Amino acid sequence: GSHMDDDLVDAEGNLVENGGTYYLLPHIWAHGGGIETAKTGNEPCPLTVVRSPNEVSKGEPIRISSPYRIRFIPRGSLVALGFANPPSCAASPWWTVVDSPQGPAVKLSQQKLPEKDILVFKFEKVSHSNIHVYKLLYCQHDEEDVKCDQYIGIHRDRNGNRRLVVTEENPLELVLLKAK
Amino acid sequence: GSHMDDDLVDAEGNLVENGGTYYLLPHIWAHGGGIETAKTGNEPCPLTVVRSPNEVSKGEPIRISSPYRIRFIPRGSLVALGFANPPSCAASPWWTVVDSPQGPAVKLSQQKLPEKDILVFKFEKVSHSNIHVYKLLYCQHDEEDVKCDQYIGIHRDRNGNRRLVVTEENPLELVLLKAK
Ligand SMILES: [Cl-]
Ligand SMILES: [Cl-]
Repeated sequence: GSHMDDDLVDAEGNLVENGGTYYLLPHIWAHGGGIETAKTGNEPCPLTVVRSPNEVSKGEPIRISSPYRIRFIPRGSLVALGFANPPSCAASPWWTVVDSPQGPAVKLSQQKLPEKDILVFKFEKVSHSNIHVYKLLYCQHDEEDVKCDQYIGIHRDRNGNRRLVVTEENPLELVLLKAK
Repeated sequence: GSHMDDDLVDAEGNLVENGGTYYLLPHIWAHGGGIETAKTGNEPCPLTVVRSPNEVSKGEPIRISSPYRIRFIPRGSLVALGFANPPSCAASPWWTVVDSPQGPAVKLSQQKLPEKDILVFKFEKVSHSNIHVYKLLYCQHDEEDVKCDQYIGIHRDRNGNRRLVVTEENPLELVLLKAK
């Protein structure tokens, strides 16, 4: 069963488009907003991917991209995630996971990255009727194959920056909203 | 060693207030939403305490009451738990653990319960970080010196209801969010 039911769908009931721009909206009980950036510690600019604490904000427009020449994004297929309008200090728009003092965290980079470093995300369906909710998987470089066994979660820090990090116990759930 | 945090702490890091309203929510977002009622079996009304399946819902406002003439709830203290807005058919807002073929379950009652029947709950703190997480125990005691080890957990029934029951499966690990 291939199924059209396998492609990602946005909050409006429309197929998620490769290269399209979307807002990533946490689907959990804690109030807040979409995903955006923030400057933490060292960083000379916002290189830390975080969930907005503001509730009226849908966060930053984000591109969901598959290198392959497909119009729609199938679940379980690898994708790169990035900001369509990243901080002037970021080399590229793409998110990447780097081990931080607090553990594997989602950040932007000041140096261009190879394909293998950005194609590390995958959306996993959470069963709901009428709506489409997903969990976000992270898949390190298991050499040549792929290996999605870790999820992305939120780790509130000292200042209250809701940082996106790799979590083994508490994954985020998200809905995708087409950024017009 | 002491340090106030030997009084129950809410989600916002502030001490829990006796007789105040709170939302009992899962530390793990994917587990669902807040606590509410459901009509199960031959119940003529919502007398079964359950966790909401909607991850985004905070559920029912719940009052945490200590039987003492105090303002803040001391850890290790017995508390009564009740819905501030209970179903009309309910004699009182207070939860009680009633035995049943499936085992002991958390229910509301159409008849008034004696203090000894509602003063049976205790919150047990599981460590980690700054956000306080607590397991929930059912304790039927009096004059000893032993750690109560009967926890309340989730058991999903044939119809999907996520019933709160005394069990070792799906132990509840809650955060207490102050309502308003
Ligand atoms: Cl959050
Ligand atoms: Cl839980």
